[PDB]
Amino acid sequence: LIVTQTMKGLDIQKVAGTWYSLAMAASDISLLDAQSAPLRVYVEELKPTPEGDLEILLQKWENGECAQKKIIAEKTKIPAVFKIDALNENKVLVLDTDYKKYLLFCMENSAQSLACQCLVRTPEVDDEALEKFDKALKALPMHIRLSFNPTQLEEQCHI
Amino acid sequence: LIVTQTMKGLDIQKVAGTWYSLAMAASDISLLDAQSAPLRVYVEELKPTPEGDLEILLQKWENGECAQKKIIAEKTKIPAVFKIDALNENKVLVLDTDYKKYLLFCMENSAQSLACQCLVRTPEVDDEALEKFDKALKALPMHIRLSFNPTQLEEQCHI
Ligand SMILES: CCCCNc1ccc(C(=O)OCCN(C)C)cc1
Ligand SMILES: CCCCNc1ccc(C(=O)OCCN(C)C)cc1
Repeated sequence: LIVTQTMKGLDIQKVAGTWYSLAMAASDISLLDAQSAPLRVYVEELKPTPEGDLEILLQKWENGECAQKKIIAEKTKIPAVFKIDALNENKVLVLDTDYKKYLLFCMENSAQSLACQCLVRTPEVDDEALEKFDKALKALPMHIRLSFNPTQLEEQCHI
Repeated sequence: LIVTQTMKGLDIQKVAGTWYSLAMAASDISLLDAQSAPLRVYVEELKPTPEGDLEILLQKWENGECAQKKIIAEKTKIPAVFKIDALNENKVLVLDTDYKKYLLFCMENSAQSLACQCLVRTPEVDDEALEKFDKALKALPMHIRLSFNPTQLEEQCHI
């Protein structure tokens, strides 16, 4: 209920597969500043379950190393909106996707912390996907933005 | 010779005084990511010498603490262009300023490392100064952008 762009007509099954975290942004610098910042997460693959939950594979820098992680985001009554079981509840929103090239999502908590990423299908700089991302962000109050080049995208934890 | 926007008609004497580093961007993430990143520098005051050199007072996080620093940027034959005596030579460029509200500058080295800041006169979020900054940046290949809120701007090293 900060983010108010969601994608109409979302077919979750078609976001399945390989993704690249091409750009990220967050509402506070410390959500992304360091390599082990809480929301510095690199997406690897999306696996929707037949029941419509979303399994997420990614990487994080945690213990001085690049570690694998698996998250499950459970479906809500809103197709573009999912829920992650954390200590405090955390909504995931799909803002926009064309399935075959890019996907924009944000994660936020119910009571002013927010992070969004531009996911792309391949290790290339997609200018217009980043345009769509920047348009979606201009509303939101972001204070850090990160972008990765094709070299880093082919590296674990984008080193 | 990456940055090709400079300000025509620059009167260096009139940038004198109090500035706030409202936003920064850099060509590589590690130039700004951590609190002690090499180019995470917060500008405090500009002091042009009568001879047209530029003294710069600022703060940096260095030794686990917010430390004062003084730099002098020496004039060149180009009024919007200055030079800092480092190990390797480092050009400072004034892209644009209206003297009384904002100033945009970049620093770069002669052989693909680059950082730019939006300096403002007061601890307020100046939307159009940030617009001008974002327009100036769209050309350049930046990969990290940081923005500070009025609270942090009134704090040493923007904590
Ligand atoms: C279309 C859905 C893409 C969403 N991908 C996501 C990626 C990461 C997260 C997420 O919550 O990661 C941060 C928590 N880590 C540190 C345990 C949540 C969703
Ligand atoms: C209009 C001129 C404003 C320029 N202000 C500047 C601020 C900082 C620097 C600069 O070089 O700072 C980084 C080097 N530190 C870590 C020793 C260079 C110029």
